[PDB]
Amino acid sequence: GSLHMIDYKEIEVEEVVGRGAFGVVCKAKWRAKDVAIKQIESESERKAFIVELRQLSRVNHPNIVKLYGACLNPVCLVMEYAEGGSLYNVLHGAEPLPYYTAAHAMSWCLQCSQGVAYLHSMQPKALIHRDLKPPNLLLVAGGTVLKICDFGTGSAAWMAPEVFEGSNYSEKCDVFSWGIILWEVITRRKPFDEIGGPAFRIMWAVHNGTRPPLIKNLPKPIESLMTRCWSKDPSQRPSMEEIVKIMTHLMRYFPGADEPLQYPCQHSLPPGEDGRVEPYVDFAEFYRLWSVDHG
Ligand SMILES: CC(=O)N1CCC(n2cc(-c3cnc(N)c4oc(-c5cccc6nnsc56)cc34)cn2)CC1
Repeated sequence: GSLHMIDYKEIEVEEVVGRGAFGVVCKAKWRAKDVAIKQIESESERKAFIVELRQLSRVNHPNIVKLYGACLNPVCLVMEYAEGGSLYNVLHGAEPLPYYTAAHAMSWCLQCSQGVAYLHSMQPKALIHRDLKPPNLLLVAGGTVLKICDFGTGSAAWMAPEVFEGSNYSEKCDVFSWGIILWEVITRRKPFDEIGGPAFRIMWAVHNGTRPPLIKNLPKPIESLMTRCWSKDPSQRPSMEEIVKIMTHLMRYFPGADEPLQYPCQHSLPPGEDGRVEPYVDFAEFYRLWSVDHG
């Protein structure tokens, strides 16, 4: 629980790259280092911004964004620069989009659950992220390593129904989100894109039972996990610790996650029947590797 202190005058700020729950994130330089910083856009944000430092001073984990230091001259946080930027951008952003594999898809989710599991295990009190979604998931090391940010804080497509119903919630809201992200990286589709209108239309939908469509040829181990994560009832969702364990196990069947994203991709988006959709990733190699171990 300590924060390295930075003089703001020794930072050279550059173009905007993000905006989280509050503040604004920019590309910047600091001691000849490529860097991200978030600032307060308004003096009114001073208080929330201080709480986030008190949490981030305590966290420390490979799948959470490295906070280099901070400053109070004007109040600001200095982080590592995710060259890849947002997972949202990688999946859905401007062209050219990178090619990625099932192995990448699962490795990303594994890494996210590892990050959240750490948060959930925090003492004296668990940190709940509350806003898990690809815009908050940053990539480094050539698309290989995923890192969480904007935690302890257009979100409706990843929000557990008990949250937006204003009711009591817990760690399990993050598990719902994670279930949605899993679907998203396997399909490379925006959840509830075809619903649209404002967020309340998605909230009504999800509240009333609606989930993303099922995925043609999805392995059942993964399908059962994903859909347990989506349960209306939070107590029916697995814990993140369990998701980590499961996902660690499945990675046996997904080699190649260490390969950097380097191939462009011009995939079209072929709409399924309306009931089921096709995955973007290919599970053929999973089914083959699985056969060698089992039947
Ligand atoms: C491919 C492309 O168009 N690029 C390269 C990637 C660039 N990029 C870097 C970030 C980025 C880098 N380092 C960070 N630490 C970052 O954090 C965020 C970010 C985004 C949203 C909320 C949030 N909260 N805390 S950090 C945060 C973005 C970002 C976002 N885009 C944009 C231009």
